[PDB]
Amino acid sequence: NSEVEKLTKNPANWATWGGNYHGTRYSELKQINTSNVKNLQPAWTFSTGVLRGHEGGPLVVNDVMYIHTPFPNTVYAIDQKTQAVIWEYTPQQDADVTIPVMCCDTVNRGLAYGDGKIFLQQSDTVLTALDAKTGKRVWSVQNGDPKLGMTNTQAPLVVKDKVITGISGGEFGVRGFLAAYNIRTGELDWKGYSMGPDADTLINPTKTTTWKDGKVQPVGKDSSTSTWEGDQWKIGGGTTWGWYSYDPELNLVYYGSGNPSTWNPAQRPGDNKWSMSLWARNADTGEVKWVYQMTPHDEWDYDGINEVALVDQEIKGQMRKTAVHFDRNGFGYTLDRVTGELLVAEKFDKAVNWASHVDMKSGRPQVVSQYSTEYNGEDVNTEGVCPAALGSKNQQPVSYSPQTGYFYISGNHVCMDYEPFEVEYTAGQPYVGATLSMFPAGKDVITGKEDGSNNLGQFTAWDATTGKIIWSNKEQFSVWSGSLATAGGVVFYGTLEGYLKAVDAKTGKELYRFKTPSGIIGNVNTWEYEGKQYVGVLSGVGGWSLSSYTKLGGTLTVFALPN
Ligand SMILES: O=C(O)c1cc(C(=O)O)c2c(n1)C(=O)C(=O)c1cc(C(=O)O)[nH]c1-2
Ligand SMILES: [La+3]
Ligand code: NA
Repeated sequence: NSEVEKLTKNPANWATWGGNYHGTRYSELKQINTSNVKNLQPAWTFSTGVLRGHEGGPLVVNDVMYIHTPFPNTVYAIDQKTQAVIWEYTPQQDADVTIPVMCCDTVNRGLAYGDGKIFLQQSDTVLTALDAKTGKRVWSVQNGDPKLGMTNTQAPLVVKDKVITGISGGEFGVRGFLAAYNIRTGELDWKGYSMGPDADTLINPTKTTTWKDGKVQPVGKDSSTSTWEGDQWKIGGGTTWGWYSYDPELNLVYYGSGNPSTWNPAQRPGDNKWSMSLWARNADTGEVKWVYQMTPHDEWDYDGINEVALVDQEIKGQMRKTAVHFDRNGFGYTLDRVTGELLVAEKFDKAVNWASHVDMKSGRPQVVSQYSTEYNGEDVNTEGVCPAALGSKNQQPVSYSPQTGYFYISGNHVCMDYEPFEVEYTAGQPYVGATLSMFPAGKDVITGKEDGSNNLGQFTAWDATTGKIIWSNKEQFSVWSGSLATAGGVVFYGTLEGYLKAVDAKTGKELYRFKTPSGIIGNVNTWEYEGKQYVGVLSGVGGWSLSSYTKLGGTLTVFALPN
């Protein structure tokens, strides 16, 4: 959408979930910098009036602040002059049908803006367009069916004249899709499934490519169903509950697909394509430009849905248009975002042990049999797999600084025992089939050696041109918030104890901290109002001893330098 694109070029706004379409969560604002961020203070606060996890972050457009909540997903438009609500919208949702099928708290990743409207993807899968000035509903469409186990937790994305939204339900046998709705009417324009025949997936057998035998090659016929046994793909997962990015020059939307449904791999032989994959789709038609499967035949629920950040960077002496993705499976991937060529794939937490490496010719991770839950078998405990199913990074999106050339990862440092067992599908019921327990990785993030630690989180700086950790800071709990990098040389993020922290973008040294009321699982965003830069974050623990550090919450804290 060229209007949204124009809005994102004004640093005073934060007009999409990721600040810009490329998803780098980097702000050119530099009023707050390494010299003065120690002088930051809370400026004002706002309770959302709702409890449970507060993911996502504020969306600021032309001085109006828009904030969202977990179920029932009330939306507020806030006037920064009076710090009062301009309008609010609370959808009517059936709690008894929607809550039981939410796998991982009642969270909502946030809003989109476009064509004078705010777009809210509701938990019950109703996608609703609101007038941005009045908050009155313009249109809405039921994007899924919670009676089949479908929910929505992710943020929509405005792209050209469409609103892009996905689906959740990889633990309920939902077949994942990405859908595009007309921005003005809500009519469905295209729908791209993650698996099934080409008319469903919008894969072109001679034009859609993948990485194979060391080169970009057409995907061929029956690329998906030939990797599934029989009809298992009809309930086969690959859901789409992560973040979406967009390259306007290429007109490509990028995203990841989740786990292949049941957590018992022996029950579903085959690569299970295209679960656990990265995708580039034509924004106008949905046609897949390229797809890359990171985790064939998943055995651990390492959902491939984490964001795909788009950056131009030098690799082997040449400027490349890349896509960078820090997967649940603990590998940080760099691809050519035009062709889908695989460039870099290295572990961003050296505790990771389920695979030795990613084979660069075949593109497939080489599974280490001791940590294979299928190898050890049904009803046998696989012990000490790293990472835990919740991954080395979960939903919390990364930031990128062009000043340093580093990505900043809000990381998990958690391993697990995992025991699969055979399960049967019933629509509306869970379709899992594994028993897990988790514990601290207990190994150094950089060397991989046992270290006597018990930290559950890492905050890690990563060079995606070589695939190397630059520095990493231990955090006592997993880091579940989306960071922010700025032209002031600082990186912001939130902790589960509720601290908003600022660190030096180059070195990782801490420069500021403040205890907000509840653990932060949202995104730290920044904007400018009447010439002053503000930094905003939601607090409210949820998603996924911590309970002695934080209780449930739901507040916004806005920080600024004092006057
Ligand atoms: O397979 C799915 O469809 C689906 C959805 C979600 C979701 O919608 O929040 C999560 C997961 N899977 C998942 O595996 C996971 O670890 C997870 C963590 C969280 C969270 O917000 O903290 N959501 C989800
Ligand atoms: La999942
Ligand atoms: Na195909």
